[PDB]
Amino acid sequence: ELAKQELEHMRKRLNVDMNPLYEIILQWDYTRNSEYPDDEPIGNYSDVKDFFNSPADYQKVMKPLLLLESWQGLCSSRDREDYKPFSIIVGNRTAVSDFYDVYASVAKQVIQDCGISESDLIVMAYLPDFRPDKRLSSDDFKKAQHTCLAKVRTLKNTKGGNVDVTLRIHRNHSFSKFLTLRSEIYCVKVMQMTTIEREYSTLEGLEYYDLVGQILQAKPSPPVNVDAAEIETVKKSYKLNTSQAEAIVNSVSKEGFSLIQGPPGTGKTKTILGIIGYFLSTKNASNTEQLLKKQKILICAPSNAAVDEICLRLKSGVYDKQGHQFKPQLVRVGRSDVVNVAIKDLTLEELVDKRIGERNYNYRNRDLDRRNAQAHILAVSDIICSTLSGSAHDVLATMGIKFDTVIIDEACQCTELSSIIPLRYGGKRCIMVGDPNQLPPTVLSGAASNFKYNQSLFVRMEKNSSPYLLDVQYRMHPSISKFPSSEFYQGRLKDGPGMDILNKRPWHQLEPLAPYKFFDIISMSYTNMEEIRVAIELVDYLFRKFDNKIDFTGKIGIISPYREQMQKMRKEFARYFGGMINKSIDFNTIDGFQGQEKEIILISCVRAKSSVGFLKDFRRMNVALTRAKTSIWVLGHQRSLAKSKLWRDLIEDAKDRSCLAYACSGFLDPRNNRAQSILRKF
Ligand SMILES: Nc1ncnc2c1ncn2[C@@H]1O[C@H](COP(=O)(O)OP(=O)(O)O)[C@@H](O)[C@H]1O
Ligand SMILES: [Mg+2]
Repeated sequence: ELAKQELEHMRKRLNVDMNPLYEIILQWDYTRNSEYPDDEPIGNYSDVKDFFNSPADYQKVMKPLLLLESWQGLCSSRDREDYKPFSIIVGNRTAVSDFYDVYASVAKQVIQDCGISESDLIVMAYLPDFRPDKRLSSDDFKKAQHTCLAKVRTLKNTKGGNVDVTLRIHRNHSFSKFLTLRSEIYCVKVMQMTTIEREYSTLEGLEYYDLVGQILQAKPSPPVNVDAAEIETVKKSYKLNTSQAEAIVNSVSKEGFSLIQGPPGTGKTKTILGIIGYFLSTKNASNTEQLLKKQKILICAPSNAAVDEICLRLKSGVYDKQGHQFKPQLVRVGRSDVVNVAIKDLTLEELVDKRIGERNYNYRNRDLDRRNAQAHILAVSDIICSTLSGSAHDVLATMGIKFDTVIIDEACQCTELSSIIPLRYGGKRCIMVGDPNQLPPTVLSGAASNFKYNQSLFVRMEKNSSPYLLDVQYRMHPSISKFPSSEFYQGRLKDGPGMDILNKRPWHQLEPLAPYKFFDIISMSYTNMEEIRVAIELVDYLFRKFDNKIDFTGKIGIISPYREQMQKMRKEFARYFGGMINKSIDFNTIDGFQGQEKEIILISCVRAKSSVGFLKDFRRMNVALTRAKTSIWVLGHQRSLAKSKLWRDLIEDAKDRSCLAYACSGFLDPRNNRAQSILRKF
């Protein structure tokens, strides 16, 4: 009929009560030494299921895991973050629901120096025997008998450079006996609560989300049928390959979820730029004038860096279905992490500054002018970019706009609740673009990740549906892409034209500095010195032969599965080469290197159980083998690796392709008889 319940469900999704969240957290014990926030039985926790039966089912599983990760956030800040303590003078209190709101005062300089805002959780402690003689730290709070968590509710600047604070605590907490009028109470920040609150909102409002069924069942919509001519038109107009054009036309033509799988270097972000232009132009091509809200598209990614990349790439405009550029109005919601004038000029705050000028350089007017400008800028916008978390910001929630279409880049690098946040504005189409063949996003709680909390929604949906695959890679030399294609993509991942020309390098003319080589080191620990020695000797040969012609600054990375090996690798490289290699070689584990790439990569394999185990090894090998563009030198002991199918496949593939070399310390030295004798007899 007439579904005014859309407005009612919108209202529910945007006004979830946070009090139940703080009913839990404000009864936690900051001093608790545990992986878990309380002593409830471990069986209250369970794995993220592949398939959920209802919103209540989802909430039963997911809420403990969200709170577990939040607990670990408290512990990590307590045990590492060295937040700076301060003190307050207590005033009156007011009972509200299951809470006390406690009023206090503190100097503005202290609020600034200690970085306190209305988003923060703090901890209070009673430390009557403290003397200013000593420096106070969060260790003093961790060891204190009497502590109490408090949520900063309100901060109001007063006349004398002071601030009126409202702190919220739990009614039940015995610490209120210390909060007598005019008492001095010591405090330290625990953590910012914004990210948690937004995820909790999504979790608890889930039943009202338009796409709740597809979420619970992790079931994207079925493909519809699309015109071949339309795909050809998009291919030509957007300068895309076939797989990219198919992914755009199919995913925009249907409602609900679509998954676009992009291996390394296959144009995930480029395809999103095509989605934006194609969506906006086909939507713009659908007795007094009616007033309509302007269609928008909401574009998100997990991190500030990924959002800024999209923003930067949109500044060259987007294109309509006929290939003509147009310049839609773009707003970046949320300040970025980095400083970039290109990104700054797109942020809502700067667009407001430019819209209102120096008129208010009187405070009533300044705030009003800013709010009117904000409303105008958002109303006339075509594209809103934000992080997933930032999509929940007040500035979007107060626009009165349905974002029926949401696009998510880097969609495998977020927890599930995070990917759902932007769907709260009536999301009926969600196109998620990601690479599932990488390590899952890092979470602080190992216990939570053992329950699969570290799994994206994309990955859960991939179990039930085949994504649109982007099948041409534009980064790696063909000798480097060959085995990843055959081993992980059925040989169907192609190279862009001229990958051999683009990635040809001068050292490729000197064996064994080839584009692709497995070095079988002829020689239950997690380190191997002989692999380090061979890595050093390869890089030394490279440098001796080429560093009077080529600047190796930023060109090399050395990775391994194991941190023990990389500690030893860095130590030996530092001893042998001294400070001269700092700017040339980055050292990390495979896991730590996931978002990085280099012209030259050396892998120290060291050595090679379950399905969870095989999955982590599959992801690590996908990552390791795609980090290099021009040269990848894989160092290992064949017998110590061949118990893994992945490594045995890699080694036998390399033999088949004549890309296996025998190595040992001294093998590049013709005068080293001891080494040439080891080699010769082989
Ligand atoms: N269809 C294409 N034709 C030519 N180059 C392409 C194509 N698609 C992607 N590329 C190139 O691939 C590289 C990575 O593109 P990008 O959109 O950053 O991919 P990803 O987001 O998947 O890392 C860029 O150099 C881009 O120009
Ligand atoms: Mg990208």
